[PDB]
Amino acid sequence: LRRRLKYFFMSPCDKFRAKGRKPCKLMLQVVKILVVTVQLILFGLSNQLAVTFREENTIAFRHLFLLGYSDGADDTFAAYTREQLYQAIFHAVDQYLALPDVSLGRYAYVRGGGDPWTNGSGLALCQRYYHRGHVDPANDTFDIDPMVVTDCIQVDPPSYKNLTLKFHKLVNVTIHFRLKTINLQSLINNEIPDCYTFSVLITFDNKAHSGRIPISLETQAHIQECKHPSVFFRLLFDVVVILTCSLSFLLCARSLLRGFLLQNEFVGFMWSLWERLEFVNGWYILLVTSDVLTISGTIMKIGIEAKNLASYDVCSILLGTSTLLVWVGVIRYLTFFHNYNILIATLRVALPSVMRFCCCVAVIYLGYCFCGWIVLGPYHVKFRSLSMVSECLFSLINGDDMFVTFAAMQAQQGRSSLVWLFSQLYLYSFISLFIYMVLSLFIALITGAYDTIKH
Amino acid sequence: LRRRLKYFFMSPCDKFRAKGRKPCKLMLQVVKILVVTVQLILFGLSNQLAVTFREENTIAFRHLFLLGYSDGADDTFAAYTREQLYQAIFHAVDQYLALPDVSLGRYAYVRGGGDPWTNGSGLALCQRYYHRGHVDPANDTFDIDPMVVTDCIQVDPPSYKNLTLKFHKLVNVTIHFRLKTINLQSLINNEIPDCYTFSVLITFDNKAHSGRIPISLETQAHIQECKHPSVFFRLLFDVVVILTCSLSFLLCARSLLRGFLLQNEFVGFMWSLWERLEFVNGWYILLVTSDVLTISGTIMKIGIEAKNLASYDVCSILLGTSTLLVWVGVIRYLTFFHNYNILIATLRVALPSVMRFCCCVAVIYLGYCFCGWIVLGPYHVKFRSLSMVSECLFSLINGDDMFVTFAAMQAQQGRSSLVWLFSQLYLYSFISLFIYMVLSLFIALITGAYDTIKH
Amino acid sequence: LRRRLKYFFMSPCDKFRAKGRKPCKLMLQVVKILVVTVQLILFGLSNQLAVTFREENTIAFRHLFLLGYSDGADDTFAAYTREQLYQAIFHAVDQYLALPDVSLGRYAYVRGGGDPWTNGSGLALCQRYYHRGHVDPANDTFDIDPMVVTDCIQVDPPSYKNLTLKFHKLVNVTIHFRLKTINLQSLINNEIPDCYTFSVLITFDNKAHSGRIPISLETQAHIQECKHPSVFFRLLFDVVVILTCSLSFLLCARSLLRGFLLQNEFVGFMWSLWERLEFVNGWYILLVTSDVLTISGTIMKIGIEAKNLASYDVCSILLGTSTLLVWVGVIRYLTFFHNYNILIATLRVALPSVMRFCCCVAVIYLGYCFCGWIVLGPYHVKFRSLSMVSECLFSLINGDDMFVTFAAMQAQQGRSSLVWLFSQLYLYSFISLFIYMVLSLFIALITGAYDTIKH
Amino acid sequence: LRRRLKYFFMSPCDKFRAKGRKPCKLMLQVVKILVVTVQLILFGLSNQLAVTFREENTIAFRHLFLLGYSDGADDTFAAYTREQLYQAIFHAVDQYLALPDVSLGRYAYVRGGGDPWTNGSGLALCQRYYHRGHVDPANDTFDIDPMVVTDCIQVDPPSYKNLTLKFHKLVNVTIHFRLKTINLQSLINNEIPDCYTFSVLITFDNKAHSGRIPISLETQAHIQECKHPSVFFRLLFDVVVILTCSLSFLLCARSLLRGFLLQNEFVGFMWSLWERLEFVNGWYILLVTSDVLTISGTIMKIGIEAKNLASYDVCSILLGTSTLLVWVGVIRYLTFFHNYNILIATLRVALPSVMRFCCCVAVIYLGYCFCGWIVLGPYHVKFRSLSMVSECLFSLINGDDMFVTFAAMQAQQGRSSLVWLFSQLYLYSFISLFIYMVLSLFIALITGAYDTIKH
Ligand SMILES: CCCCCCCC(=O)OC[C@H](COP(=O)(O)O[C@@H]1[C@H](O)[C@H](OP(=O)(O)O)[C@@H](O)[C@H](OP(=O)(O)O)[C@H]1O)OC(=O)CCCCCCC
Ligand SMILES: CCCCCCCC(=O)OC[C@H](COP(=O)(O)O[C@@H]1[C@H](O)[C@H](OP(=O)(O)O)[C@@H](O)[C@H](OP(=O)(O)O)[C@H]1O)OC(=O)CCCCCCC
Ligand SMILES: CCCCCCCC(=O)OC[C@H](COP(=O)(O)O[C@@H]1[C@H](O)[C@H](OP(=O)(O)O)[C@@H](O)[C@H](OP(=O)(O)O)[C@H]1O)OC(=O)CCCCCCC
Ligand SMILES: CCCCCCCC(=O)OC[C@H](COP(=O)(O)O[C@@H]1[C@H](O)[C@H](OP(=O)(O)O)[C@@H](O)[C@H](OP(=O)(O)O)[C@H]1O)OC(=O)CCCCCCC
Ligand SMILES: CN(C)S(=O)(=O)c1ccc(S(=O)(=O)Nc2ccccc2N2CCN(c3ccc(Cl)cc3F)CC2)cc1
Repeated sequence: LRRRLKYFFMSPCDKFRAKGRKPCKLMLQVVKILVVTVQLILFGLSNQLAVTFREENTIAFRHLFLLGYSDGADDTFAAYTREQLYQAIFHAVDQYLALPDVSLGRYAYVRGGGDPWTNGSGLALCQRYYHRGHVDPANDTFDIDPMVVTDCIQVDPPSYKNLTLKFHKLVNVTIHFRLKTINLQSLINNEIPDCYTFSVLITFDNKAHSGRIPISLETQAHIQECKHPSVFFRLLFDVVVILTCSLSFLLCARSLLRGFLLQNEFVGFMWSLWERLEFVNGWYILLVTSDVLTISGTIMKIGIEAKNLASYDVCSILLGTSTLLVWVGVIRYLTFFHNYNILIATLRVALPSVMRFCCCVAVIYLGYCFCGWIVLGPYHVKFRSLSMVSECLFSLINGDDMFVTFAAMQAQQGRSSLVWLFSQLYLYSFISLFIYMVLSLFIALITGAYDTIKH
Repeated sequence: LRRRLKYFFMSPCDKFRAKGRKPCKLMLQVVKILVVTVQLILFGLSNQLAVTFREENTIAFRHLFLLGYSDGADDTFAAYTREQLYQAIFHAVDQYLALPDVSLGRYAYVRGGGDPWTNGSGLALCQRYYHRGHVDPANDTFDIDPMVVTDCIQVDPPSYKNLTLKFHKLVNVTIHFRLKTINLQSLINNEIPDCYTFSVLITFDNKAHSGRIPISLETQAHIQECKHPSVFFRLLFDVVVILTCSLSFLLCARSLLRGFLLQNEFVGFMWSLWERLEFVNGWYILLVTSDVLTISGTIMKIGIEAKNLASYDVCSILLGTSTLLVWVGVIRYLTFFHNYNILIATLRVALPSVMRFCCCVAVIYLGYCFCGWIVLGPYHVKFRSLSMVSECLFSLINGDDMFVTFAAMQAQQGRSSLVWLFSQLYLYSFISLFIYMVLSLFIALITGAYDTIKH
Repeated sequence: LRRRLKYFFMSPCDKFRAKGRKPCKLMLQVVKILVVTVQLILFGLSNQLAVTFREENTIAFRHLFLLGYSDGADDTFAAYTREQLYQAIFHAVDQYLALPDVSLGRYAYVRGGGDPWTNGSGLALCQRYYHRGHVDPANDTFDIDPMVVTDCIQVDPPSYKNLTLKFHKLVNVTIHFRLKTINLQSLINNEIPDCYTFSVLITFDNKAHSGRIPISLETQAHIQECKHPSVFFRLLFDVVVILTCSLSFLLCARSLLRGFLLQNEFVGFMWSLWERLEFVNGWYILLVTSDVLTISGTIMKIGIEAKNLASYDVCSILLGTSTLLVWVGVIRYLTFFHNYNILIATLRVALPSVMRFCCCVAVIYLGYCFCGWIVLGPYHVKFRSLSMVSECLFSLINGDDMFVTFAAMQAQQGRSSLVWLFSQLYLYSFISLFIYMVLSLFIALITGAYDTIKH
Repeated sequence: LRRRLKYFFMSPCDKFRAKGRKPCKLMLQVVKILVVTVQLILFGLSNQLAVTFREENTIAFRHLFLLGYSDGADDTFAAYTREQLYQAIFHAVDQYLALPDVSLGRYAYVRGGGDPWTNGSGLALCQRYYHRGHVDPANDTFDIDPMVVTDCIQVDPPSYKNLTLKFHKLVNVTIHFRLKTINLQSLINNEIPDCYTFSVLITFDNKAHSGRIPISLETQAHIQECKHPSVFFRLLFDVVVILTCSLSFLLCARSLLRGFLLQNEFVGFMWSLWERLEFVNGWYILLVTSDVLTISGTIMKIGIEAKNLASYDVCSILLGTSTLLVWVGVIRYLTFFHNYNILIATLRVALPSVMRFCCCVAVIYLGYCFCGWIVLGPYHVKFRSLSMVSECLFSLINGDDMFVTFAAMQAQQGRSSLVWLFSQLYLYSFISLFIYMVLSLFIALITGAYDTIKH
């Protein structure tokens, strides 16, 4: 039994010396790295084509339909007078009606198909306002029924000019229409072009009732297969990836089964559920997970190429994660050699103390996150949302973008002085505490762990 | 006595094992974290509504009243010819008179009400100039009485076109008016809209007499309750927060009282005002302070919701600080376990040596601050004020925004070469000294303190 | 033999004390630093003149030929309507025909000379489209022969106005022409001006068929000697550099030969190919390589000055690399003194363990590179290409540009939420792993190596 | 003798306990910090007034005289057609002639006074071109006499329209004129306004002959006292600063004299010029230097206030440096206490090894500086000059602005691929070597020095 256990933990070279066993798993891992990386790049070609089509069409829509739009102005684009708002609305509708004559793209109109369009209608121009809206700031009074009433005008593709906006109780104005186009660039990748439908929404938003009405354009893209097109290998490579990952999965499962059997034998021969886990190869769990992800991504990729699916983002995430895991998994064979295994050995020693330290640090970090989000968020562009606040604080801990964070508040030093002073205290205390105390101790834990495994 | 003292310092689990005492304080602390954080977010909704209303109205005013204004131009917006200045002034007044017909907001005029407005006047257009102002650069001479004379023209809401500016002795021109509006967006938060009065000040500033007259617009917002409005739970949650914090305050006060009594007994039984303080729980002082802040903020929040107060900024600071303290205070229960208490133990060991080190470092830091502020401030955008200089130097110590700091001075290398050379020496010496000597020693102090408490 | 070996490893001062040997190599090294640095600066003058001529002419071409072009707009410059595209094309051609009357430069036309120009033609205006291009998005159908057909119109320098673009199957439009000019600024450097031919390509690119057609201008510069010009020391300095480097090369080769002979004698007297290499001076290998590079660069520089060559970039790389190596090589004489040799001794001790550590780290780094490039590249401006991804990740490891990297993805939080969440996980995991674990261990290896050689 | 030597090195408290000596120097140092800092701020008021006047007038000149100028465009402002250049030149001259009617400032003309103006002339419009300039790129030939000929047109203040530019051999065009104005804002500081003369130079630069002619405006300001002006304490405070610094200088000189006498006695009683220097107080040398600088700056400040001098920059440098030294000098009294003297003790121990390390590091740093400056400077905005290259490399060592440095070269990846690859190698090697090897060893030296003096 001792000999078999000693053999179980031997390295591939040692196992070869003992039983002449071929290192099939190692060769499979190298081949997997190569083929999985190549597959990811090949998929990236199609993924890029789709993303580019959507984005470029959206930019073209912004230039075509938004009066006086220019690049980079999305965040500030707004109307400020009644005349400006009417001109923007009418320009959008007129450009919609003129699209076949002016656009560099080839678009087809879509009619009907449910709300907000009536049958035969291509464009819906809707204004939403309060049901009852008497507003008299001169007498400091108002009488409001806040139920929202929607009034829509339908425009057929080639009356809307009589639109009368109820400015004082207006909630918003929207323009809805759909356009069909063909992603011809796919021909460059030897793929059949797909048929895209873009749902275009233009919003003139008055929810703040502040005298400033921001204007935005958004699109939703739906991909469908075209009807019997005509155009005057990846399947085999995907099959090869499937077979390599399947063989790897089978071999790793066999190894895990043998490990479980040996663990059972060792426990039985002992005349704690921590020494048993020493028979479990975590690297093989990782390899099995990566094989599962790779095969799922490859099947999804085949489905997309066959035009049964269009979930490019999910497929890209699956294949990218599997590629990273495949590259990482080859470290399993460096664990047998001390000089090459510093990172993993240090991680194993350090992880418990690091997690215990994080227990204390996380409550402080979260307290700062919530305080900053709510107090500074209305005044500071970097504190708008909780995820943004976490990004800002994490970057500050690493010394990044610090003066700019201070300078964003300098405008409030004259306007809201108390908030400015609080922001000073908040930023100085956070940076000092986390860079000089917390991070130093974190690094000290890691380097001490390394010191214990140095020799 | 020994048994009672040993019981006093036992952990919640140990106290339970001894006397079966329930950990009421710990459960209260967890509940407090939850409810205080939720209350802060709920308050943030109303706070954001108010701040957004003010800011958006101000941006709309800039676009409405400043001729040729565009976003991002606030710092450089200026006039350079007499014709430009007259056109800007007249455009502001004309837009004020046209506001009801052109604006997307609904505004009401305000008349009279003291200086600078006469009774019945809505807009005051004032020019301020020297009492006597003979200026003859051709003969290198002047005769000035610098007493400022103000001349104002009053405009009623729906003669100012005859304004004649005394350019050569002009100090500034101001336009003052007030507008009333209603913050309707509060309806989305199930709140009754408030009535806002915006005091608008437009300044054409000639104090430098340099041929460039910067133009700015500023607003002051005053919030009042509207007169008998009509619109076709937070109070209970605030009450719950009050009760949780009150119970926590009472329990912590009881613990502090028992600690004081035990300290008195121990001192008396000894047949220095440093060993006595070992009977004082600093965490309970922190909890009492946080309870006081939370209750004050909650009362202020209730007052604001009832429309008796409008101090959003103070309330936000109170509630945010209390939220951070509540999150931090739960660390008290990790102090009983060495593996989880590294940060606090290191802080306690390190603080004295760190403060002594700061004694020496602070004088150097302040010397650099003053020197940079006065010598480089007129030439360097990052050295304009003392607080800005401290922000710049602190960021430099952390390696942030360094090349940009150097590059701001590169323009003076041809204009003011001596100042450029001095700035080179200043920046290089500061960065070298503080990053490589001071900060290294600071971190060494902290990690040495950690080394002493490692085991 | 022992005495000779002991003498071989003596320092220059010790060798002087032993045999009175003059330190010729050291003086040569100092002289080399001086002359090589001066030569590099003198070459930089001519290199700058050439680069400036090319760049400034290209900017002028962009302003002359691109309708409505402004600085900084290169990345977004595009057409969005048929009318815009036609106007841009015709403006480019009209400006080409008007160049002699409007341009501040003096340009000569080039005719014929092969494709795409016919004989006598100066400008070629070509449109490229699909051979068969029926596109019917209304019926979700198409019939395409993707073979590209090119149709070109030839314009002689002082019919193209009848150009009819096949928009629905258009691949791109190009404008090709060549202009000849003379780089007169070389007179300021006492050089004879060269004759430049600029090949100008203007591309209106429709390969995405997205309704947005980006417009770009690119130039290729060909330098030739002018025909018998008339204009109403560096050769000697280059000769001096050649002689200094040649003498240094000869002395270093002699030293290497003596070292090889001594190694042979020592091995023979021993009644492993690692102890023998201790007789090889790596510094002398470096010096020989630097001499070779310096001489090659100097010969190339002489050829360029004589106008036999025009390879400014290659010459600059040769001379710059040789200058860096010459400056570095003087450290050879600090190796004899422990206090001055910390860097080299630490490097020698640390290199093996560092390379072994890199073996493990590189696979993780590459996995992250590929995953980020393919998954995030279509959405993130910093992940467009593999080299850019490596630049971004390497900068992140050093704490640089981190918040901006996070913020680039914040736009997708509403559009592509799954990709945004993946980007969050990717960035947080990469930064945490590499800054806090990998880099800490790397630095620990280096400082431990230094600890071993401290005394 | 032993007792006297022991007393010599005593601390102020010990000297008080020994002989009851009053700590006059310490009180003087505190008073000096206060008064010198206040004096620096008071001077900063006047310094800011002067700098602001110059800068604002220059910006106004740019807006008045440069056709189509806007803020931030200085680096790219240029002409590209003959018509543009003529319009810019004529606009500048026309605005000069119209200045009294259009400008918001009050300016007086200056006539004559030597070259380039003739007597009675206010504006000089000069074109500079080659003496002989035949340029024929069509035949690849030229005939040039590069002697520069200047032709000037004189304009009196209220023929230049017939200007004919020799475009093909034009070197540049300049416009020179002077304007007199009065810095009235000084009244706000209770100072008499000065009389400024601005020398304005407008350059249309064609030295590159590239078809792009950059346009710039520069000013030189000369300050003079006005002739018998009329306007309808700092001298005493400056006197107080002088007296405090003089008393401090005298006391420090007395201390240095006593130290020298004691050193002589100790050496004589010994029946090396390193033990003798232990009798020299370096802090007192620093204090004497700071007193000298403070007094010089105060005398210069008095001269400027009296209007005998106008050297604001030199005075500001003197006073700022003296302020920093005064703040630093109070550390002398913390040297007597080990806990407060960590920084100085560590510096004293570390300096020799640090300087020896710098000997080796500096040659590598300089090699990189020269190589980068010459090879990358023409392509990279951050490598234009040697000082800029040093700024960039120093910032990179601290991890600052790294991705931007990489990204500046990404444009050459298609244009000049070899230079791009070299830049990749250069940047990666520099950053790796200096951040991970050099800086780590530097910090290790400093922290080891601290370790030696820890106890
Ligand atoms: C008796 C059990 C059931 C039958 C098992 C039959 C054999 C089978 O399945 O794989 C054997 C090897 C496995 O290849 P591989 O997994 O690389 O090899 C095993 C591992 O090295 C394992 O160590 P760890 O990796 O550390 O767990 C070791 O304990 C095993 O020795 P042991 O056998 O003495 O226990 C090896 O057989 O693979 C081939 O030799 C070709 C694979 C197919 C190639 C197809 C090409 C078209
Ligand atoms: C005799 C003194 C006056 C009368 C005191 C009567 C009791 C009273 O007030 O609180 C008792 C506990 C306190 O709860 P809590 O404060 O969590 O518990 C105490 C702490 O654990 C304290 O340790 P530190 O936290 O380290 O200071 C410990 O010394 C005390 O033991 P001791 O008693 O032997 O000294 C505990 O009683 O709380 C409840 O059991 C429910 C509270 C109300 C819940 C209302 C629900 C609606
Ligand atoms: C017998 C072998 C063949 C004949 C060799 C004849 C001599 C010859 O070539 O160079 C001698 C020195 C070399 O100058 P240099 O190379 O500086 O000097 C040698 C090195 O110091 C070497 O040590 P490393 O540098 O550590 O390898 C050392 O072992 C040699 O001693 P050794 O001789 O006992 O072995 C030295 O001669 O150079 C001149 O003295 C002037 C050079 C020309 C100046 C021209 C001015 C216009
Ligand atoms: C016999 C030598 C010539 C005559 C010297 C006469 C005395 C004179 O000049 O200063 C004495 C002190 C000096 O003040 P101060 O310099 O602060 O005091 C000296 C220092 O503490 C010195 O130590 P270090 O600072 O470490 O070098 C110490 O050795 C001297 O002791 P010693 O005398 O036993 O050597 C002290 O006298 O200053 C005043 O007591 C008022 C100053 C004027 C205030 C004016 C107010 C309007
Ligand atoms: C940046 N690192 C510390 S570095 O990468 O290790 C390094 C890089 C370059 C050089 S240098 O010698 O070429 N010169 C140099 C060039 C450009 C800017 C600064 C310098 N030095 C100025 C002197 N400074 C110094 C001296 C004594 C002490 Cl007590 C403390 C100090 F900080 C060290 C920096 C050395 C190290």
